[PDB]
Amino acid sequence: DSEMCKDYRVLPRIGYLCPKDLKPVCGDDGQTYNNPCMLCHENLIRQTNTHIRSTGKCEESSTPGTTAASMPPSDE
Repeated sequence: DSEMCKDYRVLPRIGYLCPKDLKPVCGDDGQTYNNPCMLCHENLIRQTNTHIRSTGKCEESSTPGTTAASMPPSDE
């Protein structure tokens, strides 16, 4: 998580260091990052301090509509 960027270091030959565990994270900037440490990577390129919005891929994969609308019936 961003807490890992609180004290990390990247070089032209070292680059960024991340764990081998693959875990999809959601970005507070509306973007998703495959691996969690891979998210901080987007922070070094954009330099916007993007953190994780929620564990797992963002909710973008979910339908754009709301399940509450399904509650009520529809003419068609």
